[PDB]
Amino acid sequence: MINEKFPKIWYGGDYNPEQWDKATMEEDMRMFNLAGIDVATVNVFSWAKIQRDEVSYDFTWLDDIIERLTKENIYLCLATSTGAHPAWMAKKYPDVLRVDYEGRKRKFGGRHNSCPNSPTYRKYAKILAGKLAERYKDHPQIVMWHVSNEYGGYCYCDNCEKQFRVWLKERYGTLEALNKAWNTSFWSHTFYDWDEIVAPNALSEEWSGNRTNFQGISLDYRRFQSDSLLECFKMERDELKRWTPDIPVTTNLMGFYPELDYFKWAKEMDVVSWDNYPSMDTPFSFTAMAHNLMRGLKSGQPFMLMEQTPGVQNWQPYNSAKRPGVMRLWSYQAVAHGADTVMFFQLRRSVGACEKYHGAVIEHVGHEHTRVFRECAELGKELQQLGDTILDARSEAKVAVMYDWENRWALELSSGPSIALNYVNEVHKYYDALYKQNIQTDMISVEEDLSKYKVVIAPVMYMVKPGFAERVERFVAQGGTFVTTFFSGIVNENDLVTLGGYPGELRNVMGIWAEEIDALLPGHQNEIVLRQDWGGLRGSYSCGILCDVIHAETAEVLAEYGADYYKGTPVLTRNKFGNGQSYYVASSPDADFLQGLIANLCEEQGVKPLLNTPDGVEVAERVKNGTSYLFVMNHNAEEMTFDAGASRQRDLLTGKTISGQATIPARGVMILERA
Amino acid sequence: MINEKFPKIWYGGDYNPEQWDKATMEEDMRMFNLAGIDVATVNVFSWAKIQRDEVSYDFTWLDDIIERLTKENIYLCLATSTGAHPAWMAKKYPDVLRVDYEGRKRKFGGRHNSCPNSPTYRKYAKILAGKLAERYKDHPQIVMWHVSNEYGGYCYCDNCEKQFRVWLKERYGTLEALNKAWNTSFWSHTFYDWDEIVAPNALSEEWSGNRTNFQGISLDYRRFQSDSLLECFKMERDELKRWTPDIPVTTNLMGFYPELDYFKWAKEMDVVSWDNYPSMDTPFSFTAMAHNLMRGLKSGQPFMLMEQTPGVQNWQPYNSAKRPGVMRLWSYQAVAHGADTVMFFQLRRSVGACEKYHGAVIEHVGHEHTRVFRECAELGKELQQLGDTILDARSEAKVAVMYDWENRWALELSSGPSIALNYVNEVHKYYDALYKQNIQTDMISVEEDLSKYKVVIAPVMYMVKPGFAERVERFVAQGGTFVTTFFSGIVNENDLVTLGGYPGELRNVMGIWAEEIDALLPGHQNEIVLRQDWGGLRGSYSCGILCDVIHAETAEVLAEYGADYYKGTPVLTRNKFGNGQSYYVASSPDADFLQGLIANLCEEQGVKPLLNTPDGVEVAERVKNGTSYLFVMNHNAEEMTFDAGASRQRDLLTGKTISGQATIPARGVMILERA
Amino acid sequence: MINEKFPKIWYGGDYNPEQWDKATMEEDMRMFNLAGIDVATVNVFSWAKIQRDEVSYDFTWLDDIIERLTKENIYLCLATSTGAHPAWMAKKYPDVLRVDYEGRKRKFGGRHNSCPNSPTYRKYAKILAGKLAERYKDHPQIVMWHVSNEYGGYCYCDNCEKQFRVWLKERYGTLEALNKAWNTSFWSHTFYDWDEIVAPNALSEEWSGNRTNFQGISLDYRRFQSDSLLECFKMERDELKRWTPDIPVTTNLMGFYPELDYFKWAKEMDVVSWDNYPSMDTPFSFTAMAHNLMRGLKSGQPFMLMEQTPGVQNWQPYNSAKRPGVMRLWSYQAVAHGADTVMFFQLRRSVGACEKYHGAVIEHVGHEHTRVFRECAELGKELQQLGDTILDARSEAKVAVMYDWENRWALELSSGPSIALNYVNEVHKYYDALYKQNIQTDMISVEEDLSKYKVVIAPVMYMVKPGFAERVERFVAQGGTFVTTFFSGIVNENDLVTLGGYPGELRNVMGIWAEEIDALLPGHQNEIVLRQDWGGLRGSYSCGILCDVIHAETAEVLAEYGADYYKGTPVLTRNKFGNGQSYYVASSPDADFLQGLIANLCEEQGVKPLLNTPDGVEVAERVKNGTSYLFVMNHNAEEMTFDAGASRQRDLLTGKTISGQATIPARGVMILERA
Ligand SMILES: OC[C@H]1O[C@H](O)[C@H](O)[C@@H](O)[C@H]1O
Ligand SMILES: [Zn+2]
Ligand SMILES: [Zn+2]
Ligand SMILES: [Zn+2]
Repeated sequence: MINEKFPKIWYGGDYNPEQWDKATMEEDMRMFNLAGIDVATVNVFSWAKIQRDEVSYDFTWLDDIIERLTKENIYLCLATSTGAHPAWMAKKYPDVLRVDYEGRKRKFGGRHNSCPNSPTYRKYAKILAGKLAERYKDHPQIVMWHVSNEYGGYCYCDNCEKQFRVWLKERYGTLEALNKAWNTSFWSHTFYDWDEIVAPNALSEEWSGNRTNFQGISLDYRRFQSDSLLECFKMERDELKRWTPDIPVTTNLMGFYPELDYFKWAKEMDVVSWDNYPSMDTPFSFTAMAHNLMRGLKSGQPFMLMEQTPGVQNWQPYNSAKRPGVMRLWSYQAVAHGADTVMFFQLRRSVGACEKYHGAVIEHVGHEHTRVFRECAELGKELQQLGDTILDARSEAKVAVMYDWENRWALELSSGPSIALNYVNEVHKYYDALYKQNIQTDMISVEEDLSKYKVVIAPVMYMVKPGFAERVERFVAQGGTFVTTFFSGIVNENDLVTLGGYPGELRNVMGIWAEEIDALLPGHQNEIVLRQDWGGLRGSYSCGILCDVIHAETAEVLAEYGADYYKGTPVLTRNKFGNGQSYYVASSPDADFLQGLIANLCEEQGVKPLLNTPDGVEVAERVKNGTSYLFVMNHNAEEMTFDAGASRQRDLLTGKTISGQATIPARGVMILERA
Repeated sequence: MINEKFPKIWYGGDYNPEQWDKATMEEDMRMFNLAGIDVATVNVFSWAKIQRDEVSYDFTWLDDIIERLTKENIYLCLATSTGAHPAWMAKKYPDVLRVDYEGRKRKFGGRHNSCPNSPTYRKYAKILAGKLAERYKDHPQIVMWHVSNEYGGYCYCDNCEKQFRVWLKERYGTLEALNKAWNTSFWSHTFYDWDEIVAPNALSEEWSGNRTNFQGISLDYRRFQSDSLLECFKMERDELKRWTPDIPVTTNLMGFYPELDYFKWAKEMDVVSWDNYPSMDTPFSFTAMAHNLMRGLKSGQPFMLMEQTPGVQNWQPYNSAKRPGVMRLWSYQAVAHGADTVMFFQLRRSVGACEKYHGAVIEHVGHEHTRVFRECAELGKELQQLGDTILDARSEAKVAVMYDWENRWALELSSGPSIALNYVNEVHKYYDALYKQNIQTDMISVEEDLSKYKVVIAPVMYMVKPGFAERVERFVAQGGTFVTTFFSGIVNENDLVTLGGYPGELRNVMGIWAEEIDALLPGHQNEIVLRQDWGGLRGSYSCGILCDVIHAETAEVLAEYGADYYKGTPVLTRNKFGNGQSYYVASSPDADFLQGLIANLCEEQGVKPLLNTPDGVEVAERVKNGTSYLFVMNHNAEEMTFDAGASRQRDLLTGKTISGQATIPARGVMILERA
Repeated sequence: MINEKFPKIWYGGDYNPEQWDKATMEEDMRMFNLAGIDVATVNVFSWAKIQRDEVSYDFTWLDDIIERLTKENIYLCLATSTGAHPAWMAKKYPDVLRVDYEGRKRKFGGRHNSCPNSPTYRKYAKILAGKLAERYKDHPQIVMWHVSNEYGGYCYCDNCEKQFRVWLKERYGTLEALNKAWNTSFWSHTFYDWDEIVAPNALSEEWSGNRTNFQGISLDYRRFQSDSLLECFKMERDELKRWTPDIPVTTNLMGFYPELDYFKWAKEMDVVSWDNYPSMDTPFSFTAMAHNLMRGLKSGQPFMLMEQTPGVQNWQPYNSAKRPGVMRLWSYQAVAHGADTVMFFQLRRSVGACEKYHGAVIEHVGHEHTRVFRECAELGKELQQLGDTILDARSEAKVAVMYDWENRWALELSSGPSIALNYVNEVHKYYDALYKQNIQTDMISVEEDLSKYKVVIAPVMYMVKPGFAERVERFVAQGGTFVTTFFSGIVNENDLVTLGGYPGELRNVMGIWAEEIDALLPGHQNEIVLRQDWGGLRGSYSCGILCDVIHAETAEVLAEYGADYYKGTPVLTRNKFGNGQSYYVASSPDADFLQGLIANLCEEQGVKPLLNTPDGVEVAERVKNGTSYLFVMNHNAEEMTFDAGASRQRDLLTGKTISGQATIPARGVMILERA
């Protein structure tokens, strides 16, 4: 369990009584009890309230808060308050403030923007973390440390530049090695001294947010920035553990957030926690993929849903309300994919600057006789009823799809082949195909051991890191199926092209050679023409974005391009390799093809849908010992019916016994417990 | 009158003979008499020509211009020239130059961009105004002082920052009050010293033009900037009045210009003046609303139309010509809504940098045998014939629609609830409905005395200021009808939410509780379904953008939502309050709905259309003692006919008597004189 | 010949073995021989490899490269390496770095961005070019110097600003002349000292990249920046010629690149060279117009195609492949328009930062067995077979179309009359119309000797420079026909309006007075209505963007507007003027109209199509002594047939004799040799 002393799915979230008075806290306690809220994430944004100058600390206001919650037996997710520095610190110690992408030195304002290489910030953040831990080391109610808040954003100030040079000395050792890694013979970029190297932003190598002249420099700067923020986190973490070695530590992550390499971050964290904020507009399968990735960060360990909104989110272009039941629907989607808490931002609306129109459990009217409150209260009761049933349950997927931040960085900084190539979208296309057939799948790093899986899919694996090729050759040889696509295997970890023919280190295992890649103008497509009927694949399908022109070497040809000067050449190939098979998809296919492809690949390996359901009825499985829990989630606005099988199963949420045909209400959720 | 000395509608405008030679002034004079031009706005942009260093002043050039015009009995609207500082001043005294929103220190260029808190600028601006007024104090031709030119734009330099702190000390008195008003407990923003406070721009609290993290800081900085600039106006005004206590002083405004609180400005000005530049694209009823607002700034006092192009305006993306008759049509539209002058930019085209392709009376050919010149000459002659007839005439509207800049600021800085919420567009939806039925209406401030009205409409009155609620309650209880809408009554003057349920201070008078608001994605609409027929409203109409979900408390439900999860809940309510009524419109309705609503509200109060006319034939009224002047303006490219009433009346522009059926030419104008 | 020692169409391009090693260099030589590559452009980007500090120079690496190539008898286009400065130079001597349009001081990065007014850059760039020419002064293989690389971009630093003032003292002599040229009495812009003048960028007069308050300043600064970069070129050219006076010198230009006045550049260059990178999306007649313009830069002298990609270009939004044969098509298109070399970027792909997905002759596979390589080899073979046949061949066009950079700058900086006016687009509409009829045409400067032409077309000759009007009056009176359009003859060289009636100095020769100009909103059009059938022109056509409202004075009216208030007024006029004719086109007309107009004008002067061919089959002519080469180029993806005429002629490429009906394959090229 996330914490043995708190044996249920925690229910609560960000709570900020210091924005209010004592009387409102009385009301908070009363309404929290009504709603079933048993955890509070406190002290996220009160650095200034605690510390008014270099030497003065006041925790009495926090003591009162902890004590009051303790009387209710509400548990505490205690934040270190380092997510936003005090105005006096920004004024007296400007080294705390970032320099942005445009080269400007910032002034006090916003949040989440301390220079990760600031001596002042690291000095006081460490001291603050250590004082909190020390003061509260013996307190029974603290179940989790919430370090800082949403680490993110890049800094380009002098300290970062000086420290980037040091990071480079440690990474490359010599300028010779650095000059080679960066391919600096190009455009006369030869460096003769480390101080000659500067941060890549709008003043130097980069422009318009995502372009660069020197991708190796941009790539390493992102690695370095990610590491620098990670050092801040570890630094607070170690200071906390020194006083409370037994209290877990997390920090709140942001899913498919591009700027940080969370696989690397996750290793430093006791448990993953994240903040999920889908729009009305966000594909439901995408937010599943994100919860999935969050579980993948620690190779399938369950994570905390640290945040979500009980209703609207102010930051969205259109503050759409969550329709009746959707809040609950989406809470259970989170649990369905590994979440062992469901927590909100926030418990009571601010009044209150930029997030006053962010939804909360208790809102501006200040009472519980509210549609939003009712739904929250219903959920809370159900979470109480569930107790520890679902805790620690894990995924037993036999299909994995790989995702990597470094690969994403390189792809997004690349100049060509097409601005229409979107890495996450391509990964999502493959994942969506699995989600639609209820094939249980894991989002995994490229370093994950492949032996538990039967199908491994690596969409656009552009960057191939040391050991990767060997590991997939092994996987496939011993009977697995591996899938990869156009524009994969191009470069190594320094964004240097692996010479001798794409797909480089994967050429052997894929059995093909990709001669050249063609980018299609917007609105232009080609067509995948099957050689002959093959399982669920039959006739013609459309493809687009990029078209790899390839030569079957070892591999067999399953489909050919239908048009253009590479008409009749291979677009889908199958390589028999050892006891396994690898598939190379030379273009970006429509959803029908990926449906047939995924169906075939799963059948080939004897992996079966968890359940068959109408479109939009999502099924995911967590397993605890031998008991299988099937989360059935109906995203449709209408009631839906499906075959649940013949097994003796009971819906954990109704108590009723389910078998054969079963109906699920609109926005409905079932948790089928079997064996 | 604006000035007893000059008892007709002034005709002329911006005149810049100092760009030319003495010889062309002879031609200007000849053509001005031909055109009926009797007022010149001189010395707008010649600060540098006058003052070449800290100590030298040359007015001899201006003497000669003033004397030449006096020979023609042309009157003078004399500017102080402070609208653009000299290049030498920006060079020797950079404190005069602004720092922009991106945090950059500007160099010399442009105009209207002196730092309003600059010691140098204030020093020399005051001296210049003073020397100008002392020199010409006894001159018989000066009818108006024209301080500076279109004040506007924000500065973020150090002097403005330090004076922001002073302005805050004066506004709040203590840091305790400041921290509370700004809700600084949010994101650890507690200020312990005034110097910790910085200006909100891209370096600190704001981004991409209208976004902020701290709307309280951003709202106050806008107030501060507006006041700072206003102080510059007042400073020059006071110095002028020292020497010429009986010459009126104005400055030229920009209508619905967002950055300055013109209601505050107008209290400092003897008369309002403004610059009307409609695109081919602009709704005729919008520019009507704009003139109307300019009338409303001083509670119905007639205003000066200081500028408009006689033809094209270079600044428009497409320099569209005014079609034959349109210059005249638009001139009288200004007069119909309260202009006692019609003046142009400019009298002779420049040669000549960025405005050489801005229209003028006399243009690059240098002669009068010109379509544009003829139309100008024709107007001039009619204005001579009208004499003093219309001067000082006033609106007798029984219907008012409210507008407020501070309200607008808070709305435009709000994070949520919708980027498709546009305040001016909402105000204009209600105004347009009135305009279409020729219901005489006043744009008014939220402070205006309400007793004169029968119907008061306050669209999206998001911010409710001290005294506002009690004022509308008294108004309604005494027999008035009040209308407001979704997202009204939310905050106070500090953008702090009024707790306890929307619409807060207006909840008692509206008879409803607004529980939550839903933002519709673009292209999504809902339905207004009438519960029963009501006047001209029947059945179902569309609404969009935002849908408030409300509960009738004291109020009666007149229509319900037809779709979504709030289907069947109230969207239009009517609360009986004392002797009057208040209507709550919970969403943004289509034109058909608002047509019906407006007809009903007017009929309920016994207010009637001025006249019934075809679409695009606008009718507005000005009343002088016991005489009514109906301006009939046909915006259509085609002749139109209408029922002029049975009353005995003549058309001032033709002398003809009109009765019963009357036709008005394409682009034509009648001014009906009646009792 | 570009160089007598190398008597064929050169074939090769950018080559960068210093990114590689000796072994790969052996493969390069082997493959270059297979492909018939005989020229290498080396040392473009190796400043830092050569010079590691202020005092140290290493050329030994370059000696070896040059020797190795000399062994294969491959010729050298030797670059000075000044297009990208060393990181140490940027670090130690920041005066080398630019300040951008946003006022920001750049840091080390990118290329082509040394401050052209930098004492450090000029010092070391001169030395480097000197040492190279001295070291290789007796080397037989060097056939061309390649100074720097793609000069471009503007700088706004202190040194440029100060030097701007010096450049203005040279241009205008006195502040009095400056203030008049710039019209500074507008907006109190009077300058009393040169140091009061600042560079125009976002800090001063300009915004949004192309907008300005003071066009005179913006216009002059662009002249100045262009002049400053030209000075850099000349500085290196002179040092080179000091040591190798008989080796020709060029730098590589960018066609219709907006920022430099290439006409002025070309006078300083021994031969023009340029870099042709069309997208899949670029009109074929446009890239023809660009090659054409490059020929015109030196009044018909053949030029170098210095670059083009052999396949894809990474910089395009969509890296689309050149379809089979297209690389060859576009190479002969260059030759057809005056190119006496065909050279690539680059010979072997980098590995390697931002250009690794730029196409090359030898690519990442590293061998010749590739579609791209074979197409290169094939062309290489033909070029060998052509030998000296086409060299020095010239255009004998009877039709000219004028283009001018200063006119372009003034038009693009102008405030109004329409953001839908695009100078180059208009120039191209006229060029296209000729292109489609295979009428041989030269792009020319406004200063070209007009005597050799029969038809001279000047689309939107907004700026009229001294001597121009006289020159066209003389051309027309001697019997030529001249064509110009709406918005021509408006200003002089300082962007000051020529008063007294548009088109000012062109009013007599055009025989019309343009009274005013109307900008159409997007999607609005008007109608060109012919008075009577006239040659290929008949009935109605559409026109748009801008409509000049004009009066026929001496000119005959051939067509009138069909709609709007100017309906029935002239839109096409013909003025007889001496033995010649002038045509004024008062709007931007559709393609069918321009087809007819062009056909008429050409018949009138007895000028005839080279050949009649199907749509998309381009024909162009070069003439050498008594021999005419017709370049026939089929851009269609389908085989096409055409009457080749009855003459005795052979296809240079097949050796076959062609007469009467001939077919040409998809993407095909024929070069008909006739008399
Ligand atoms: O297409 C890329 C190409 O762009 C220009 O032509 C440059 O001169 C070359 O060095 C190369 O950068
Ligand atoms: Zn930093
Ligand atoms: Zn200021
Ligand atoms: Zn410079």
